[PDB]
Amino acid sequence: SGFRKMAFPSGKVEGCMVQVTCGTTTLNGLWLDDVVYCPRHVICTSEDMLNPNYEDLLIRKSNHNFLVQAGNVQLRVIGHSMQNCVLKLKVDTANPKTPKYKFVRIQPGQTFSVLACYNGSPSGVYQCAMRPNFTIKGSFLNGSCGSVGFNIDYDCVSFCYMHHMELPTGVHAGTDLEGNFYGPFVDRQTAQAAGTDTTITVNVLAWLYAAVINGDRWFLNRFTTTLNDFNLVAMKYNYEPLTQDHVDILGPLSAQTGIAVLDMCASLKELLQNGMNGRTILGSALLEDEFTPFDVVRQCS
Amino acid sequence: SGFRKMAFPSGKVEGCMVQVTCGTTTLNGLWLDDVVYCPRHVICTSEDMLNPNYEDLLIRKSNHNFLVQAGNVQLRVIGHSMQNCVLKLKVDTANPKTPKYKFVRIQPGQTFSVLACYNGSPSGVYQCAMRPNFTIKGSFLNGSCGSVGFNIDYDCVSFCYMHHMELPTGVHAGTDLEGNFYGPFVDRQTAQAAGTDTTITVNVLAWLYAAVINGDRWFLNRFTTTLNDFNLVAMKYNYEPLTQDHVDILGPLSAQTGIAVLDMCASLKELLQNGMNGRTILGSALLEDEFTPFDVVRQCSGVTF
Ligand SMILES: O=C(Nc1cncc2c1CNCC2)[C@@H]1CCOc2ccc(Cl)cc21
Ligand SMILES: O=C(Nc1cncc2c1CNCC2)[C@@H]1CCOc2ccc(Cl)cc21
Ligand SMILES: [Cl-]
Repeated sequence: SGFRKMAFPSGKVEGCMVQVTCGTTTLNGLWLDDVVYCPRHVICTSEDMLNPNYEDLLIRKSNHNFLVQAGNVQLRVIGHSMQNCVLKLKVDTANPKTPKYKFVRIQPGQTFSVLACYNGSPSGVYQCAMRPNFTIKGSFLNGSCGSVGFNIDYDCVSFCYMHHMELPTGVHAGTDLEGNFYGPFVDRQTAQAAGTDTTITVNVLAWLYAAVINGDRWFLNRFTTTLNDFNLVAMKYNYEPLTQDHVDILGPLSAQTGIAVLDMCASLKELLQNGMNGRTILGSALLEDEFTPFDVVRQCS
Repeated sequence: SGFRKMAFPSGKVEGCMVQVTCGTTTLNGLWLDDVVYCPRHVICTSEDMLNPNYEDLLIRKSNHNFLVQAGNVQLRVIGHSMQNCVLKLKVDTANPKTPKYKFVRIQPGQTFSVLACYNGSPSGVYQCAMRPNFTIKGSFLNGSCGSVGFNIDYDCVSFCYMHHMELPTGVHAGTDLEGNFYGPFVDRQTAQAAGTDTTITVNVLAWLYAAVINGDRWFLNRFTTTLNDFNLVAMKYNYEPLTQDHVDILGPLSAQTGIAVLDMCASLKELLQNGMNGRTILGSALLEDEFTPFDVVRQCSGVTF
């Protein structure tokens, strides 16, 4: 019993974190096999950040301009290339702690663990979700760039996020490990803003199923709803539309608890209307949206 | 910016988790140097649990009755002894991944990271606090016994918790690594219950300072209070008393934000007496008490391990 915001054990990723320095800028890199991945903005000064021409700035760098530190050992950079917004530094030593890994680009609503790092040293681990507006509500300070997000279903680390920037509202933007940003963000200090965010409906439903599995039923009701009427109500509270894919994904949890997906949608509609009336659900006074249906099944089973 | 419930990086602990089997029971063990630590109830059948005589049950076991698996490698048990509610299995191989470590017993209100494990394999990491009623609000399923809680102080892992039991309300009970239970619990299948819990006041104040550091100030007010008047309110709302030690510990956060501890107490007093009025603090509609003052400073200043 119990339901916590749970991160994957970070050990496999901790053994990949390195410090990357270029000039006066220091951030984190991810060392996998003989390559260190890091944000390409490590080659910029604060001045270069408004309209950097990364191809032009990079062509001027030599391998010895990149200082990579793995623990108390300097790694020798022997090549470099840019892939989208990520810099790939070829080093002369393969990371002996390289886990079984893959690069995966996630969709909004998906969750992952973040291993926040500073100076190539891990500081903490926490659980995030890719918001519908393509930002993450992380906890990152200056020096955290290059920290990564990942999942470890099985013993294979699926890297899905590399941290690049903090937006004015204090939320975070980054790329997948191929250097493609999530959302319409650019690695420039030009005016950028997070779009209006919405609640991840399918995840709230998953968390309500987690609450039912854990013995909480106070929010259930005798009603059901059509998917279209649910979406008309959902959107008035800034909830994401629930698609037939989301209804299908919730199938297993629905079968396990005996509560049809559209029956749980009717509970959610009532919670949006009424609030919790001084009650909590799984220790929360707000509807939680950073647990996916997959997370709920993994944690409760 | 941002403020998350953050656990310590678990790698140093992951390299210590092993699977311990005794008869039909499989649970987790902690392998440090040449010893595997695990709950002494691993030797009990469900019937033994009703009223166990652990010394009597243990004397009947041989070293070969304990099967210890570290990854895909079987460790050889060469001795066994009990220390309070923990079983210590001497193995013939020292764990080469043994980190710098200590065994520490924490106080209620202290937070720690839990590495939940099943079959000697780490499954997840989460942060929690030792409640004032000595339980933890964990997330544990069957097979999770022997999972451990820890903190990291510089390069040293301080192991503070080993999981043993789930109480009827779904909260958890365990021991320190010397096998002493936190709370008035016993490792026996007999009627036990979590006592009435209270809120960890010093931690709520620390989290209010974290909210201020992160740009949330709506709850601040022009008022201050005395420590005695604050404690009279805190007692009324099932909050733990705030001591001068707690006030001293909050000193740094008080100096950084410009909000004196008793000035923040006046904000808390008003929050208790009037609620949040539809507002949230750091994305929460409840006052969060599972961040210590040290956790707040560590997260808002970026300490690494
Ligand atoms: O945001 C950035 N880094 C950073 C990362 N995470 C947390 C925080 C910060 C900044 N200070 C608050 C906390 C840098 C700074 C300049 O502006 C840009 C613009 C574009 C890019 Cl790709 C990166 C950056
Ligand atoms: O509580 C126990 N273990 C367990 C551990 N964590 C989570 C869960 C469980 C049980 N099923 C729900 C989830 C065992 C079961 C029998 O009763 C006792 C009695 C005493 C002791 Cl020390 C241990 C136990
Ligand atoms: Cl995805």
